[PDB]
Amino acid sequence: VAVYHGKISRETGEKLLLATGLDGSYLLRDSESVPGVYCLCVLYHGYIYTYRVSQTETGSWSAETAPGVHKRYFRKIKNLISAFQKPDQGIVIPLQYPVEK
Amino acid sequence: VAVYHGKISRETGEKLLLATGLDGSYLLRDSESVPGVYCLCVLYHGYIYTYRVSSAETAPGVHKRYFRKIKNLISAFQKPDQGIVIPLQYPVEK
Amino acid sequence: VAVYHGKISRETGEKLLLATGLDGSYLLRDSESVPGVYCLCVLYHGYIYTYRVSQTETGSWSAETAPGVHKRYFRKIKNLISAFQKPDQGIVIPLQYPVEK
Amino acid sequence: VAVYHGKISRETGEKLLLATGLDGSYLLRDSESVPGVYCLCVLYHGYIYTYRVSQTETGSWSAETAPGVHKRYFRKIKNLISAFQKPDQGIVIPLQYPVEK
Repeated sequence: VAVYHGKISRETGEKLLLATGLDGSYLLRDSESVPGVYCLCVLYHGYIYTYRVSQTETGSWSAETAPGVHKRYFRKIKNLISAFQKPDQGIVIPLQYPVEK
Repeated sequence: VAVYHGKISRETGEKLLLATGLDGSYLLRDSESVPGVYCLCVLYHGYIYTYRVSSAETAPGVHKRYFRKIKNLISAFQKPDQGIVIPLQYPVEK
Repeated sequence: VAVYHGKISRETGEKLLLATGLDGSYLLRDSESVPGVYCLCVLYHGYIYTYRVSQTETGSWSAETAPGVHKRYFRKIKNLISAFQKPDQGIVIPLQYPVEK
Repeated sequence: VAVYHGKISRETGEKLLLATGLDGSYLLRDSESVPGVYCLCVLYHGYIYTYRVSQTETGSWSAETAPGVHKRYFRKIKNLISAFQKPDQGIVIPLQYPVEK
């Protein structure tokens, strides 16, 4: 996943996204608060929105958005990312500009 | 809930916890990412750990507990082995 | 100051000191009675002894101790704390075991 | 120097930088070739760039950069690292994202 950057902190990922200044800039990183979980981080109007991404026991991927709403599950994280490029998936703005480096 | 601080930002919350300088200091604040969700924020070894409360989202493999009252959730997380990095120890109330 | 723990109440700071069970354990906390003043709190024989610590208009620091004790002023609070690790300074026992976290 | 990681190998250092996937990610490690010399290691477009950093006869620090570059010397290694956060210092990309842990 070119947008996944392991071994970077929340602060680094936010500085990078903020530098882009583009709505829908995004990256994936490791959660610092919960080992084993990931954070899908999205810039919108100068603020970073962070959504927890995790795998089920059998390996399916989902993002936590509104509480208590049925999630969509994906075999592959790239398919999760693709789905969240569309509107009304539950994040503040669609994923549009991947931070790959 | 005495440790709940509404309206304040993540940065304000983190500064408050860092001002305590104690492992296990904690507060509750509003999520900036998901409206209507809260964040249970805990200081440990100089780092803030944030757990969404919305029940608390903790380490996978932990039996999720549910509480009628947030004050009873807070009390439960004052004990070990609840899925957060260190038990809740010192409330930041004001 | 590593022994300074802001934004915690008297009750919380005293419970923490008592948990250590060590004579000469100490911390510095915010006064809840007078904004801007601090409380140097020392455990001795199961009780907490509290001494007000404040900074003057000139930046100097001093502690209110036993009466009849010559009041000492310090440029820096860290130097006040070090001074009170020595014997015969007007507190119940010298500062010995800093509560730092 | 928070980006300094002693007692780690070239291999460990490079694996860690590559994992970040961010241009300008950097760390300082021990040279395995020359005891007491260091290596400033920087990720850029998928490649690790390694610049030797050493202290002189009389205690100043410098990095070996591109030929032709006017070599700067530093009393403090943190000031060396700050200078190399700017462009046109002789390395392939400025230092941007410190690997601190």
